Amino acid sequence: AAQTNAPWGLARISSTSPGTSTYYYDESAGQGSCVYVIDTGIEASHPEFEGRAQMVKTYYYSSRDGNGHGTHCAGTVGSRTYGVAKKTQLFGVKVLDDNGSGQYSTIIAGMDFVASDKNNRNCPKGVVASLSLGGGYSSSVNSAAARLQSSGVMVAVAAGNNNADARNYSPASEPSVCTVGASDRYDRRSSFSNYGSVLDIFGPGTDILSTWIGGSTRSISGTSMATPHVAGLAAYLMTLGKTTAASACRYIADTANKGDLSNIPFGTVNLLAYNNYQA
Repeated sequence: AAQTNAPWGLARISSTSPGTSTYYYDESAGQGSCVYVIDTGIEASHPEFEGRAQMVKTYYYSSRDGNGHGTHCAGTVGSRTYGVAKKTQLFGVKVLDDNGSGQYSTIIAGMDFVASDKNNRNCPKGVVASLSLGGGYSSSVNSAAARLQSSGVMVAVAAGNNNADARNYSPASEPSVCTVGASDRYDRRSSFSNYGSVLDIFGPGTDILSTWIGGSTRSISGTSMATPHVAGLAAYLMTLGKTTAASACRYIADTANKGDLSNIPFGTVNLLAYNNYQA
């Protein structure tokens, strides 16, 4: 399948070169998979989600996304126009308030929630969790991400936006999950992207168009935007049967575009997420 005039990041993940604008992908499109977006919520009524998104949990007075961040990330996972895996099921877990903040205790509870809640959902092709969040190093936060992964969920986490080594941030620094840095449309490391040996992969993260609250759209930047590209890619590849939740990060690294990014610090992987789809 071909989506013309796609957001640059979608075109990038199906291309061996920057500078194109058509996204190519297998029509299975993540059908039968599920992606949890652990964030500020999801505006599930947005036409772009086509009834495939729902809120399943909140720790606050509402499950609605009063911020936009979670809706944007969910759109990059799975919206019809802005999403990688256009037929996946999206489940929102609101661990962040409408200012975008959350206590680590709530974030940990949300991860353990997903590890159990997947047993209440129909995801025959597999389960992914996208975590566009983080703060300073916490062994308890890392352990929660490790449990979620161990339970059979492909966990993708943002590297962080500090232009620093991600070893000092959580859950970015957890070795067993997929830690995602950000790149721009010219294949440069995004100016804010964290780096370091704990990164597994880069995805598009600068000037990413996606859904927003109020039935709208906007372009924003962050490792928060790169993470759902990888989460949606994992769901798409799991639906194709090419990998599993336990092996998808490694598979994405195996099949990535290699050595194509600029300003990658010595010791950080030079790997850009790629779907290897041959039309």
